Amino acid sequence: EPRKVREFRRREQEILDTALKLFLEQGEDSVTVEMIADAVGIGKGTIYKHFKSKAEIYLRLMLDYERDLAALFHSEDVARDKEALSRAYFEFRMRDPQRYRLFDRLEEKVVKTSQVPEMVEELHKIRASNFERLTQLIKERIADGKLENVPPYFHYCAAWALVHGAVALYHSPFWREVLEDQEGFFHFLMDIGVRMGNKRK
Amino acid sequence: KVREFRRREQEILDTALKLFLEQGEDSVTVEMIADAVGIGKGTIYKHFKSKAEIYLRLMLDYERDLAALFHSEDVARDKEALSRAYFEFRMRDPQRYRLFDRLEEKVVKTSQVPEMVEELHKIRASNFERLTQLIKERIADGKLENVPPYFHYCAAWALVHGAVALYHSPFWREVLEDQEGFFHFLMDIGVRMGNKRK
Amino acid sequence: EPRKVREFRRREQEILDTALKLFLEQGEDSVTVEMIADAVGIGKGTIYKHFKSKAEIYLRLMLDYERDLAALFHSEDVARDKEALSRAYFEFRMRDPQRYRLFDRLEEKVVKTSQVPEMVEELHKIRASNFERLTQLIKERIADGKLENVPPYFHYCAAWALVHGAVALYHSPFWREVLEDQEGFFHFLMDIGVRMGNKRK
Amino acid sequence: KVREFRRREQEILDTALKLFLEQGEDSVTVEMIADAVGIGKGTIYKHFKSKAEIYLRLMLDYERDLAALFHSEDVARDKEALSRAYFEFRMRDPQRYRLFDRLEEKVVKTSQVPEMVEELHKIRASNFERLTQLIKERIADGKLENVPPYFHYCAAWALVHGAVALYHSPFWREVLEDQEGFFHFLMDIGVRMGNKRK
Amino acid sequence: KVREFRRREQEILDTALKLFLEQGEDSVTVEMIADAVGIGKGTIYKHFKSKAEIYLRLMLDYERDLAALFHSEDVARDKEALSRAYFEFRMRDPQRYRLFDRLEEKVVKTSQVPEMVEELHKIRASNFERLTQLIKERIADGKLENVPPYFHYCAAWALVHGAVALYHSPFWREVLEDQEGFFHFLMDIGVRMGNKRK
Amino acid sequence: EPRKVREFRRREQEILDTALKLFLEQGEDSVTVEMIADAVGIGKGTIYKHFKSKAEIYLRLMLDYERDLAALFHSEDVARDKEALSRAYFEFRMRDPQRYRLFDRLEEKVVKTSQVPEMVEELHKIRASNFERLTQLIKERIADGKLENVPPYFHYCAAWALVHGAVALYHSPFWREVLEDQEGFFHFLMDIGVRMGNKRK
DNA sequence: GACCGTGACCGAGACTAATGTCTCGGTCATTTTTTTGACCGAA
DNA sequence: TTCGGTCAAAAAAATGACCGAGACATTAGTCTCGGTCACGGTC
DNA sequence: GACCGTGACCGAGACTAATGTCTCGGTCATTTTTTTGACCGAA
DNA sequence: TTCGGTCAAAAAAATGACCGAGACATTAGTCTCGGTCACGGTC
Repeated sequence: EPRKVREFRRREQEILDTALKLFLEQGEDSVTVEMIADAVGIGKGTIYKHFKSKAEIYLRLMLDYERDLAALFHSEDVARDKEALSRAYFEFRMRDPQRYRLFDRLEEKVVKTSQVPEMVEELHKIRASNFERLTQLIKERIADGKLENVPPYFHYCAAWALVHGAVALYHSPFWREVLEDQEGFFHFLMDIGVRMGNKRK
Repeated sequence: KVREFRRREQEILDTALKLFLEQGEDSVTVEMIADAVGIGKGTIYKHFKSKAEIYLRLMLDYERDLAALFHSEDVARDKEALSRAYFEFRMRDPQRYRLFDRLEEKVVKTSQVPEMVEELHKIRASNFERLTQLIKERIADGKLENVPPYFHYCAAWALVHGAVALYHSPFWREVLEDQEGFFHFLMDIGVRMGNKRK
Repeated sequence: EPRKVREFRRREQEILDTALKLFLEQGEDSVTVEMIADAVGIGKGTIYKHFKSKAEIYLRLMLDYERDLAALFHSEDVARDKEALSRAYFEFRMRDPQRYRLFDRLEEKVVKTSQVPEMVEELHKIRASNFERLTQLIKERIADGKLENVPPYFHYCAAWALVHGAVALYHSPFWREVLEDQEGFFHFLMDIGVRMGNKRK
Repeated sequence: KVREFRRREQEILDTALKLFLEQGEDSVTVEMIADAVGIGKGTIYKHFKSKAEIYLRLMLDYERDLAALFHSEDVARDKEALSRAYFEFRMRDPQRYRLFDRLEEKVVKTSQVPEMVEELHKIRASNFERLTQLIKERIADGKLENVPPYFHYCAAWALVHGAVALYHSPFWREVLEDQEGFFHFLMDIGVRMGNKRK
Repeated sequence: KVREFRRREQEILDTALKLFLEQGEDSVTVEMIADAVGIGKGTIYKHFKSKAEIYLRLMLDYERDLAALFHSEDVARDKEALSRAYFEFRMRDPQRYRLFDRLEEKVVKTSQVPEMVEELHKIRASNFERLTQLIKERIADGKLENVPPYFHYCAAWALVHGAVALYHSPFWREVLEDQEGFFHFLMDIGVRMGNKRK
Repeated sequence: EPRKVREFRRREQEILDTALKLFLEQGEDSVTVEMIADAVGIGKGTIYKHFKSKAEIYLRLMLDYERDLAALFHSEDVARDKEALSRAYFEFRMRDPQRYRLFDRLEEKVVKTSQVPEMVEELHKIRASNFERLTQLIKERIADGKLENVPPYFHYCAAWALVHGAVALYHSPFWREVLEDQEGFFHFLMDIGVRMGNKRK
């Protein structure tokens, strides 16, 4: 058979790049979803033939956020042994931070609104499921003892606070510019991931 | 007149203190705010002199209690507790910052009193330097990393700025807040400050 | 709480609380109006537009003392335990022996001389009410069987006698300094005044 | 001879006693004294010095009967009898109590005749001595709770002061003038101050 | 539509490349190529009907790669390394070159679409003239032998064709079908040509 | 010397040389044996003496090839100088392309049929011995240092490609019309052939 | 006691008349494959 | 005044398929191969 | 050799006529002390 | 929506201040204190 498997795959890859080049600061509350259709490599048209104003594999682009997560989970690296997972998770999370800003536009218009319920309620469902899957690793970590033997939502909520703090940090009017020209913050990210909710004799 | 006014002013202090810890919502002007202690319209003016300048004086008296809790008079054993008690102050009664978020996004008319706001910003930087100076003391301890410690400032600042949204914006803490083992873990962080490596 | 609540209540309350310890120093002809006003932190026009002359002040003070003794009488409920009630009575009456001896002096000074007939009559009638209240307490004491079974005015007079003699004990030149601040013998007197009338089978 | 002078002195003393009980102490100079006695003016001064000597000799004879009272003769000396007799002698005749209370600050503490004053203080101390001796005699077999003796002293002090001042009240003495059952009540509960379970 | 067109064209080219490399040219036709294509025989027909549309397309693309190879970007271009890349571009995948010569001597005789062949010889002359100017450039500095350029043109074509015949001779093909050492040996000999004997 | 021996020798020689030219003209398949006989013009009974048939053609042509290689092996000079023999061999291999073409035709119809591929194995053994002598005098000159330290078969295949390139170029219907009257092109080819594979100081 | 080189005759790989079968898909037709722009609602 | 999420479709995109030309491969009369008995010369 | 108890006389702490000086601020007046509700603009 | 930041003021709030009553404290004639020479009785 022909690379029609590969052709739909590379549609999703060109769209991994297309939605990206839009959404480096665009979202949906910042760009009209049908005009996001207009805004891309293919016309608005094939974004309603292949898609429905980004939809048919933008639901999947958000699931591909959730999959760069759910495939980190089953990390293709043979190790997938310990904290290297949640570390790379945080690293993934804290990039093109308009990241939580884009999901904040989604929070404005579609998420708890469920304007695409086909996107966001399924997202809520199975991101809670996959949340409990990373939390299942972190149950393997509570088995490791490297992390505390307290509930796992303890450690999760600490991580959510820490990550949202990273995001909102790079939004502070002038209490971020001291940092914004500093990438010793990235060794600090290494130290965050290695040694938060962690062990210390 | 002398201790008359002192009792008056500490009454003012504790009044706004409790009232901004827990008393405020979508609020008509200080005919609701300072009428929380049943006063009137110009009773606000014997008192506070503001139909709606308490829609910043909430923040200003808050910032004054801030100014006070920036005590550099800790006895011994430098804790970073300028930082940690500031974080405590903010997050303890997390509904304190819920009410800050609320009343702010109710009343916030972009840029209130420039004069007060910028003197605030001034001394905020100054007490940021006092905070950073307790960090300088633990740099005298060699206990915190010798960096430009606006690093440390910002890091724990955001550690709590996210505690606010994890407690406010419905996500997962509000699902498992019923069990305040998580606030007990905030407390554990409160007590497990900078433990040496055994 | 509002405006003139504040002005009225603050002025009069601290006026009273100044004149109290002023009299505990010296007395009531020794201490006088201008002393009291100047000792507050304010002046005598607060006074002279609240109370002009000393008799009004004394009557205010004494019916305030009587309202304090009323709150003392108000033993709420629960069988109205009278042991600790008599205890509090003797303490409230004996503490600051300068205070009770001052009111005894003021009886002969302003009351027996009867400066202000109106508030004097008010005190007479409410004293009838308070004598009735203490009589009621004594009646329920005798009903309980603690006290000796006799009329109640017996024990009314006996309690007044013990209180007066005990404040005199903290006013004599002989054993005042031995007992004016000895909490041990103060409580001893309170026990003797609370363990009175008891049955002896 | 000796008995004639003795009875003359006793007549002068009781005459002046009734006078000072009736009239007073300051305006009652020797005028009323020798007007009532009348045996002879110089013949009255054959026996006494003035009003002041008569005051202090009355107090002397009072304390003489008191010293006659204090005694510990019985083998089975159950001290309830001496205790009740002391309570009676203290509380009986409240007019005598008011009298000597006036005479004290009139002539004693002024001490126009100080030898009798120091003898009064002497016999005060001696009555105190026998009282404490009696208290420890009671405590000997365990017949009281363990408290100081001066506790009981000042307790009886307040008791008798209350009694005399109550029967000298402005109004309630009008009610108690005919109440000897109240006196029996006073005696019973004055015998029953501060006791422990057997 | 458009990018769909790119898809079909590129797939058809690579498919026919593989098939022809294995089986020569009379064997391979529209249908082996359509099957390996998978997206059709009309995919072949409606784009490429005959068998030599493919050959002309292929060899003109090959010579366009040869022209991009002969870069005029570097004015002081390393002509020796460019000649190395030329020899490698033409010699690599030798069975590709034997396929090229097979189709060459086929359609030089048949010439299904002669106008494409007129264009081909014209554009070949154009590339050869650029090559010729570059031979003049590398003769001027004194690396090649000072003779007419087309001498070196025919010499390079002969050397590549002979190396291909070597990479299909039944004796030394297996000795040198993948001798990268001998491949670079051939390249350096063809590139160090015309150098004056020191 | 041998009157009759030389007679028969030159008879075979001239007959099969006439044949060589006949098949440079027409070919070896269409032309049969007594065609060669009537071409030469001797008693064809004498023609059939030679070997048997077209086998005569193939056989003695490979024999002439063998005798050329026999002359090519070794010459006479002090140290048996290398450049002269090398250049002469380069020339002769790059000489007379149609001769080599018809020899390829003979090779093809020798191994296609099964008359005598033994002469083909003889060609390969004389090839091997000539290559061995090539390596031998190459190393004789490298005694003082002549060619770089690469294999000898490297230079073998280099000269192979060179000779085939020359022959195929002068066979190419496009450029042969230009270079057919260019012996300067042959001189250039020889300069290329002698200046390859040599070491550099 | 031996042998070179050509005048007298006739039968078969191929050539030249007479025949026969391929090459893949070309020109067709079929289903079909990413590929606009409107076409409606939320905040 | 900020955007939020939906259907029919070309031009040819993906499966075949009668009927196409001019060219190998034999095979009879011969081409032109493929042969000799018999007749001339020398130690 | 000694001494108890009362008829004959006259001079002074206080009482009773005659006078004289306090108590603090009371009823006044002064300045005065936290104490509404409108009265305007921002975003 | 959705709030943001300003002046005159009572009722008496804070300083005095003539003119207030009925009560200690002496002091002359005496109250009534304060005294005796001189005259009666016993070992």
